Amino acid sequence: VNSHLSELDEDVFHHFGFTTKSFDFKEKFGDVKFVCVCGSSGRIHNFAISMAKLAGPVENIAGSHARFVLYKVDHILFADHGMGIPSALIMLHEVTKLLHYAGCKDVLFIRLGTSGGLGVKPGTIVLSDRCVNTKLEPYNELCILGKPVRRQTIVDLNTVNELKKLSENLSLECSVVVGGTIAANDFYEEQGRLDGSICTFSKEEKLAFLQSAYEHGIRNMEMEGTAITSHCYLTGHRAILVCVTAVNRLEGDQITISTDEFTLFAQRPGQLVGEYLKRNNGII
Amino acid sequence: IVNSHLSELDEDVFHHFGFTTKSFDFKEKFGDVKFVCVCGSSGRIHNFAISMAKLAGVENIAGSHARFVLYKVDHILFADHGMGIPSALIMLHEVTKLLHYAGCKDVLFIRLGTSGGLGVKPGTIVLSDRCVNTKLEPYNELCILGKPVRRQTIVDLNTVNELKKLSENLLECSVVVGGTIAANDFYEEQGRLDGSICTFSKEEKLAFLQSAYEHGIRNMEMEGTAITSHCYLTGHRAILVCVTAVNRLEGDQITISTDEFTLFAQRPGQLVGEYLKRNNGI
Ligand SMILES: Cc1c[nH]c(=O)[nH]c1=O
Ligand SMILES: Cc1c[nH]c(=O)[nH]c1=O
Repeated sequence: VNSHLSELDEDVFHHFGFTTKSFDFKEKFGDVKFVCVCGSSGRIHNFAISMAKLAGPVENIAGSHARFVLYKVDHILFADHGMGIPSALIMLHEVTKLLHYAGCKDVLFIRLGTSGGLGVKPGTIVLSDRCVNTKLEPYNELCILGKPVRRQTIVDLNTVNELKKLSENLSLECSVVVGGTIAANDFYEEQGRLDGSICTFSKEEKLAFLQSAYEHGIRNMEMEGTAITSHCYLTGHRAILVCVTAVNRLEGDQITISTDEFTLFAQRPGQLVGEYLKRNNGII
Repeated sequence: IVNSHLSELDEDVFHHFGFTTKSFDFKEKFGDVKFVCVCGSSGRIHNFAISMAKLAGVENIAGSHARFVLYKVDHILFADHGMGIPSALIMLHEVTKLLHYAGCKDVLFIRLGTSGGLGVKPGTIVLSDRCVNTKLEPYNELCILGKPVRRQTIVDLNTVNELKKLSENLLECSVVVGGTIAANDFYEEQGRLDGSICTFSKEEKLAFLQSAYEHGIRNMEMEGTAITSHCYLTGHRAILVCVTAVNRLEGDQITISTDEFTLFAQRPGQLVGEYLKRNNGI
């Protein structure tokens, strides 16, 4: 626990647009044991109402001019985190502080994102069994006061296993695969795309990178994994990634699937996790 | 200077903007663009476009379910970039590809963001004369194909000088020209003690922020090094015009009200808007 939080009479959650004085956190959020997050505010809101209908209109808890949205259904908190580790870390710091003030222990963070697939069919759900950087290292890197810091990523494998076994008892119109996940600090160059505004490498060099990743167990590629699975473990919580793929990066770079098909693909992680939450006291 | 792989594509999908090269006639529709104004909020960047439009003589060009928004007022483009370098780089890659397809050359990018101030009053407009990382290095760091890559940051100092002179002829707040730190986190990397995790003392914190100030740093945000390194590499120009919402030499919390934050956040727009008016922006 950060000692300095006690010094504050009031703690302002700038990006969520509320403070500790806005409501009683223990009474408001104390029952929360699941936190579901994704890059889109619209999609996470769409997953939220889905859970609410299963449980029994979901209203935004966050402020009007806030950067992020915040929803609650029974023991589940819903929030968006934008794109990239820095933005995710903003969400992570303020949500985990929220859990602290609320008296929430051993909460499971679940990221429901989209990703580029490696050697898998588009629309495939990938359960990360590890989150690594572009060098396939199981760490998130930070620079604190100008000093280099590394924090190892820890995926909740027991929950991953339960999710995999659940998918076998379900009839989802897609595959559920357990495999590693690369987090990158860019959508184009760092992910080895050839169709960025800048490209300093060849197709051959690209495939050598992606193929090597695939043969190392990597099945998808996104932009927040290493932050989430490092931060939560360090704050006494658990984290998993449940991401659908929108393209097979071993074949292409472009997102060629239609807007409708993408929406349907993006809704697939919610199908699995939503059933998981229903069966694991996420909702009543 | 030009990524050759682009020509190999029959159609280019701007995934995060929700359109393609077959959506419009890029040379015809955007060929005139000489300005691109960006910030982290879609709501704010739209309002600034609305303010520019009324000043000129706004509808979203981006897709309905797209990550970013896109507006165009005369020779100016408007788009959001979310928060942080990776999010900015997504905006930067797809916008600069748009410009490439449109035949736009030597475009000035203008980031109108918010920031934490150093040694300056809250509400101060800081004109970046340099953008550096947390180690005060004028570079953006990337890991491309698992390999370390460094790209130097270059601010359009000529435009910066002109902006300062313009502000002197307009401005209740101060307009300061100083260095700007880009950080990959709002809390720990920015030396805040009020994050969920804190591994340093205030003595080490003060030493860090004070040693930044005396090095000419006046504010701190999260996208600078990305923008001022990417645009130069793509043959374009970039500046940062960011308001401060707190004096980090005094505290970490954003204690000002939402209304006051909104007023502060609209201040860069006020200065930039006039500049654009007097430099054939509208
Ligand atoms: C489809 C996709 C989503 N997010 C990523 O980071 N990469 C991708 O390829
Ligand atoms: C107010 C503020 C905005 N953006 C930042 O990156 N830091 C800050 O302190």
